[PDB]
Amino acid sequence: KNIKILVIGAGVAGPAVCYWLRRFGFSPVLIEKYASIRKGGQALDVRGIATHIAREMGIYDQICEMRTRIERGRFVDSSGKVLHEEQGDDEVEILRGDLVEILMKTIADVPCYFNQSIISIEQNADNVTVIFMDGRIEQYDLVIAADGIHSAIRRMIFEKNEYQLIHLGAYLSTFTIPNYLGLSHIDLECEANNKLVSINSDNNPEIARAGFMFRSQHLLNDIRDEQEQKQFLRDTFRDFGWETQNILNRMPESNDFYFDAITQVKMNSWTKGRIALVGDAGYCPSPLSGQGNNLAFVGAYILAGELKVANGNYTRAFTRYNALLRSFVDANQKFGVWVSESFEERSNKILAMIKSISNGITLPQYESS
Ligand SMILES: Cc1cc2nc3c(=O)[nH]c(=O)nc-3n(C[C@H](O)[C@H](O)[C@H](O)COP(=O)(O)OP(=O)(O)OC[C@H]3O[C@@H](n4cnc5c(N)ncnc54)[C@H](O)[C@@H]3O)c2cc1C
Repeated sequence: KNIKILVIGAGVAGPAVCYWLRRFGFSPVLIEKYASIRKGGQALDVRGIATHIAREMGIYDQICEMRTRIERGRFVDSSGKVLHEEQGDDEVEILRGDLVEILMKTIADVPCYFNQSIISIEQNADNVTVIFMDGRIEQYDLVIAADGIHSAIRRMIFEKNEYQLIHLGAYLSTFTIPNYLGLSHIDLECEANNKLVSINSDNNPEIARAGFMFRSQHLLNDIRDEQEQKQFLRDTFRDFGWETQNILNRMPESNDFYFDAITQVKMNSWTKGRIALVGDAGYCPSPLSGQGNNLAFVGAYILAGELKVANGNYTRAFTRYNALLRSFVDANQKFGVWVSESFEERSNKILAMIKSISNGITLPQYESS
């Protein structure tokens, strides 16, 4: 309760760790770079032991409310003809925006500052110094980075040899546009030239959430520039046909637009000194893994937990934090790489794989003494 803690960014894991920290007696603070939380995103499956975690946060019922209601989908060709349609445990498929908002609804007690960015971070035995972009300066006992795959807190506190970012050779994009098709609870996707386009409707009938997935070795100079992301999207899907151009034209007005390149972070240690990485920052499995959503839950839970049992000793708390998840992250990260290799109903062999990897770790209770 005494120690001053800082959580950076509102993700899944970012808000998740805050709630577990607050519930365990701590009083942390959450800061965010964007003016408000970013709700935009695709549907994500909460599964494995993460479903257990969702319940004890009391948000499981809210998740089942916002779960994907989409009834059907069919795989279109370039011309619109239908090649294939709709064919082929406690877990839920829910838009991360709903999940994030549900997570943000839980931590509402916890202070959250948006429009806050860290231009500098320093560390010694006594404290952790932070320099905000607005010029404000503060020192915390511990700092947890929710930044994710591209985390700046990782590059600042770590050198090049300590961690490595692995590129799985594919990109991903999604965003919300008004529905020109007018379809409701339907999903249309066409796979051509190792590229995929996905446009669908959901509980909100007005808007259709589009998406783009293509396998490429191309490297943007700066991956944080949206227009380079957007321009790169057009260049790749130029000549693709079908509904491509009609989607790209309604793109510019989408506020939730998200672009990135599938990658997974490999690090020996997820914590250095008084600073620790959570979520995609340290262990990110990447989108193709599909379990990237869950690692935030398992990580934010064990992180906050190990710090409480530490009784003030953070070094040991972080060492037990690293040791436990590496077994889980390893088996998990390798799944995302395996699916990254690929791209009948015998193919259900992969479904059995996920159920094995998702449940593959044992959570210390931390609740029951
Ligand atoms: C908007 C968005 C959309 C996504 N869509 C998909 C998807 O469609 N499919 C998929 O497989 N995965 C997607 N992901 C990745 C996936 O959701 C995460 O890997 C997973 O949920 C774990 O989240 P996290 O804890 O790493 O936080 P993340 O989801 O990585 O979010 C990090 C948050 O921290 C904030 N932040 C980042 N950098 C800084 C900084 N320097 N200073 C302050 N704040 C910062 C950002 O506002 C961001 O909301 C998305 C992530 C985001 C942020």
